[PDB]
Formats: sequence, structure tokens, C-alpha cells
Amino acid sequence: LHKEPATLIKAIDGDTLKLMYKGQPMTFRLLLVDTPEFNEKYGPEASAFTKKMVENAKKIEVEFDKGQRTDKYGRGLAYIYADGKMINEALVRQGLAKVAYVYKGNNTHEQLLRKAEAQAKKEKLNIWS
Ligand SMILES: Cc1cn([C@H]2C[C@H](OP(=O)(O)O)[C@@H](COP(=O)(O)O)O2)c(=O)[nH]c1=O
Ligand SMILES: [Ca+2]
Repeated sequence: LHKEPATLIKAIDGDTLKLMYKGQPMTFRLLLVDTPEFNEKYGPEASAFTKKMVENAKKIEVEFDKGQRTDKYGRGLAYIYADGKMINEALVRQGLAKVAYVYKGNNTHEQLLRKAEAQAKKEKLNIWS
């Protein structure tokens, strides 16, 4: 896999954001995770977490997996990095997302994320509290 440039347009919530990619606005959905919706427990916290990471970032990158790059809603499906730190992994490590939506063929970072979730679970963080 490889990282490609993008710039932030707008934070949306814990696991979605609007980025400019190859010069075009698109909404991205984070691969392999599920944050609570804003109206759910920890939703506001997940939103804030992702917003801070992307807004503070000097460099945002998107990394597609090997499979589908757009979902049925037209959202880009990627791993998204802020100054080299993967947001998908960071949310999970903090107990602000569950590993979820693991579809065959777009699952390159599955085991990395599951290891993060185990450690969040051990620490009884947030969702796991
Ligand atoms: C993360 C992800 C979501 N989706 C689809 C599955 C779910 O369909 P349904 O809308 O029919 O439930 C939805 C969940 O996204 P959200 O968690 O953003 O609601 O997005 C994908 O198809 N591929 C993906 O990799
Ligand atoms: Ca969600």
C-alpha cells in the first residue's frame, strides 16, 4: 500500500471526514473501524478526537487498500494518516472506535488494529469502560 496526499476540507465525525483528494472534494470513511454516532455514548468524544488529529496535522495522507476504494454511498474508503499517525489505529487504541466492517480484500491493517483494540480493552478505555 502507499500513501497519497490530501488536504482537510472539514471534520465530520469520528470516522468520516471531507478531504480534497487529487484536487476533488470527497467524503472519506475510515477503513476497519466504527465510531459511535455523534448522538450516541462516546460519539462526541470520537468526533473531537478525529477533528483534533486532522486539524492539527501539517500533512494528511490517504492510503487505499487493495480492494474497493469507494463505498455504496460514494465515500472514499481509506486509512487516513495525520503527520504519519494512522487515525483509524489511534481511535481504536483509545477505545473510541471498535474494529468493524472487516471485508475481505480491504483488510490489510486488520491485525494492527485488533492489537490496538486488545490494548484499549485491557486498559478499560472509553467504550471498554
Ligand atoms: C467502513 C465501511 C462501511 N461500509 C458500508 C457498510 C454499512 O452499510 P449500511 O449503511 O447499509 O449499514 C455502512 C456503515 O457506515 P457507517 O458506520 O458510516 O454508518 O457503510 C462499506 O460498505 N465498506 C466499508 O468499508
Ligand atoms: Ca459510525
